[PDB]
Amino acid sequence: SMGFKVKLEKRRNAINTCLCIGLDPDEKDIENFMKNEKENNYNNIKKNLKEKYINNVSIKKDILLKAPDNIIREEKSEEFFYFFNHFCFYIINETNKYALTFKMNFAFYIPYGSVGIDVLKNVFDYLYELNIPTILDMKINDIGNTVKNYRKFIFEYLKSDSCTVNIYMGTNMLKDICYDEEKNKYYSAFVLVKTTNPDSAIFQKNLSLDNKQAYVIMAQEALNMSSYLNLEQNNEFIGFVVGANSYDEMNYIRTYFPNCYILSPGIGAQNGDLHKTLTNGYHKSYEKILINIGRAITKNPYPQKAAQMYYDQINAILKQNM
Amino acid sequence: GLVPRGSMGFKVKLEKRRNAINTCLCIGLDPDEKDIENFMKNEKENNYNNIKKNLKEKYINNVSIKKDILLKAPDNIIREEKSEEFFYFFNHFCFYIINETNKYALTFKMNFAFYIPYGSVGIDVLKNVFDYLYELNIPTILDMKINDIGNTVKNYRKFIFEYLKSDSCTVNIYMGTNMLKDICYDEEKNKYYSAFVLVKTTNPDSAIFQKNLSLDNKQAYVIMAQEALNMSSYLNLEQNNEFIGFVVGANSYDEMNYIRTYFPNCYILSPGIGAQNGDLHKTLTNGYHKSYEKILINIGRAITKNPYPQKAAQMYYDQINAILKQNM
Ligand SMILES: Nc1c(F)c(=O)[nH]c(=O)n1[C@@H]1O[C@H](COP(=O)(O)O)[C@@H](O)[C@H]1O
Ligand SMILES: Nc1c(F)c(=O)[nH]c(=O)n1[C@@H]1O[C@H](COP(=O)(O)O)[C@@H](O)[C@H]1O
Repeated sequence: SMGFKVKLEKRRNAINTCLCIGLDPDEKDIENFMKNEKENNYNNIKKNLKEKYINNVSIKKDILLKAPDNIIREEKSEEFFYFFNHFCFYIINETNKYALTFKMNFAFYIPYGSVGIDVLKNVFDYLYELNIPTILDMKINDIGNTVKNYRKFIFEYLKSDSCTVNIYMGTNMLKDICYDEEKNKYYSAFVLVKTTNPDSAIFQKNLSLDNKQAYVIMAQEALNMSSYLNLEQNNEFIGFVVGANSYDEMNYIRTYFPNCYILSPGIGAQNGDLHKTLTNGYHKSYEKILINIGRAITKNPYPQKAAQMYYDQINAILKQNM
Repeated sequence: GLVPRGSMGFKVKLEKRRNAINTCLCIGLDPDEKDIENFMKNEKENNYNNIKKNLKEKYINNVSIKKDILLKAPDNIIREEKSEEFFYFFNHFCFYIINETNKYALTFKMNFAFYIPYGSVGIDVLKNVFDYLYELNIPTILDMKINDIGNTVKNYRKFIFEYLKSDSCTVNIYMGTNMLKDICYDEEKNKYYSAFVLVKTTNPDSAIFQKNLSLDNKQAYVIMAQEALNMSSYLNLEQNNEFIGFVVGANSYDEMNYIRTYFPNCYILSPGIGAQNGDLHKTLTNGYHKSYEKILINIGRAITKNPYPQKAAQMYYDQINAILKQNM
């Protein structure tokens, strides 16, 4: 209805942050949650069961509402599903008051087969009920006919607000990701521009055209396609993934595309510098500089307090910049 | 001298299959919603001829997910298992294509995008398709074009190579070539795996980055091919009977010629024949290698949307083989 641009602006006004909470639970995370709950009389699962919107998830809700001691003896084949989903609900419940957006990386939800995709659907359902803007980090790329399937999965099935896209194959893929001609629907995406892996320079900086590094060429082509699609008129956008640890490029991108939406992962687990990243990418509409924090919250044993201190530190830095 | 099904590296598996059936046809299995619905319609209209044939195949008993449902009478599904109907007809469409066409296929390539848009149900189908192909011992590619940082991509490695037991996958290395360390190698288990990295793709605007970007008069696609091979060497893949090869579009005749000229012994996967209208003669000629498992020609919709996929697959197999014989 409102469109992602508007969702972001309105939630920014309500919670006054640009923290994007990453929800990438790994097998160890799920196993640790199960073990801790088991040894703590399921105190967090019990809290989960008291939240109202658990009642609105799509898949196997009745299983999720069962008492953990009954799951383990009467629905044991659903034990992994139940604890994985409950870990996600627990992180969301503990941290959502500090989050402008949640980003879920698809890779974490696929490796067990179908079960994690049901979890992923329920996570999207839950965030939707909470009116929290969402990003599916799936780095999708293919030819037009094929990518329409991702459009359906991400924007119709999950009802995500946005996704990440790798446009190395070409930009025209965005016509079949960010736009549905038959339905007249428009969607938002962040394209990979400068990534956090240690060898990201190999293609992103070392290749060039004219006198511009590849990452600039790619940012500019993504913006040309946004214009072509008239996304911003429809309250949607194509934005950029720029690594936290990539200060020069962040500085360059914010200077040269002054009003672009940036998503910046790499603080916490990957050691990026929060002050420098937020200052180089700063915009007064700070929804345009999403600071993603995943593992530094999810692998923190006190995730509410972890999210709070990122929120508070972001706030202090936002204030310094103005 | 004999190695059992599943106990050899992908280089050896491809080589043996290529010796067996003498082709480089790669059949693509990309079932769309219309395909599944049309299969269900056609089977309902013909008393489920093809499903009953799937049900007599021995290896259907060896698939992992919901065998109880898959092995039911189709009229029982429709009347008593309404919520499993889509799963059943989707999975049976895939088994039908496999059953009708496998004798002509050097490899099957499944594009992950077609298996995700309904949520979990298609991933169960996909897992059964991979289990089925593993039992048939047909070489497999999962076309997922994966890319992420190392910690995250490990999860795709587990899905593709442990859960699906795929032989290979497609990979976009624009983020960096170091992700390959976490895709083609598992340091915990000391296992090696094969992949095809995107080099030149078939989309109409593929030149915009792959050709326009360059370093010192070498275009991006050449740099990216070299970097991938550099990483294959470092990882010792070919000494472990695995490889990193290249996706080069059927319609990219000059780039195919360049790649085969400059990397004489590389493995090439080439989509774009059939529905995308690539030139098969030109593609095969420019990509030719006498070990023709090194020039896989993928055909998807031209087979899977034909009402007689066995005959369509035979026609492409025969056309390819005729062009292979011309080269020699
Ligand atoms: N999409 C990403 C990029 F393009 C990138 O350049 N670097 C990234 O880390 N991510 C993702 O951002 C998240 C980083 O999570 P955390 O380190 O735990 O805080 C993971 O989902 C990564 O896969
Ligand atoms: N992986 C691909 C590439 F890198 C590429 O450059 N072009 C492609 O078509 N594919 C895939 O190859 C198949 C083409 O299928 P068919 O057209 O029905 O014969 C689909 O899965 C495509 O997504």
